[PDB]
Amino acid sequence: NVDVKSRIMDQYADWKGVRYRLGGSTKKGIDSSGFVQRTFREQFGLELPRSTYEQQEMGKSVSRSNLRTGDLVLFRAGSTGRHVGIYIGNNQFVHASTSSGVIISSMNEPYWKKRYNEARRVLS
Repeated sequence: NVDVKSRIMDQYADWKGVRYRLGGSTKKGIDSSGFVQRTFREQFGLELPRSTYEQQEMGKSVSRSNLRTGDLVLFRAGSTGRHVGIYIGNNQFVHASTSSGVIISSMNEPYWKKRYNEARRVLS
């Protein structure tokens, strides 16, 4: 009974442009795993682990061709080499980017295309 796309965009609209901060988890500064953890807690009542390393072990893996809104997409980015976002369809994803804060990006940007690693499904 959940409009998943609407709820993810609700979170994004509440967090748009919040600055990136490695280890942060407030609107004063948040990182990529932090934003994903907070989204799924507040919008879907799910408790993901805190770190990107643990988040890529959650749920089940999905191929890039089978991506669905709400899947986690993972890239080789940021100072830890592990960077996570939330797929929202149309080849787009929301994430706390290291350079620009919470933003929408596209899987088809060369920067992200060449850094894409894998994806996880945590929503039924």
